[PDB]
Amino acid sequence: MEHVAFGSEDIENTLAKMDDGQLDGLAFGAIQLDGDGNILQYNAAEGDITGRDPKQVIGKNFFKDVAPCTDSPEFYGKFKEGVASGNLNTMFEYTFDYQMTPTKVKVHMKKALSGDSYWVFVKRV
Ligand SMILES: *C(=O)/C=C/c1ccc(O)cc1
Repeated sequence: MEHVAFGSEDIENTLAKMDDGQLDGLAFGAIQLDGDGNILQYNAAEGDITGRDPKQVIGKNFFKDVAPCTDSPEFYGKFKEGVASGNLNTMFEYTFDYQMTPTKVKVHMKKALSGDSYWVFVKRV
């Protein structure tokens, strides 16, 4: 594995510029989105939680295409407010339920260190 804990205070420094292969070594799901919600990175742990194939979802829009159940004030709303402000660091539980067995997760969205990039970290609860 890669030795990084969900919710660590400096997680954006540790994961910075991690390539796809190292991201697959994390204990929790990790998605990287651009400012519009398009998927830039998506690791194996997340695919194990949600059933999505990490290589097929890259390039899709998370909120419009892959995860409509997050198209809501409580998830996408928080994401888009953080993007617009250039600051994002929010943790909350949520239920993923689009075309899947409803799965309760803890979500941590945090602005990446690099440019037009935002992390969505996920673990089961
Ligand atoms: C609800 O539509 C959520 C769907 C979803 C969440 C997270 C993923 O990695 C994939 C699909």
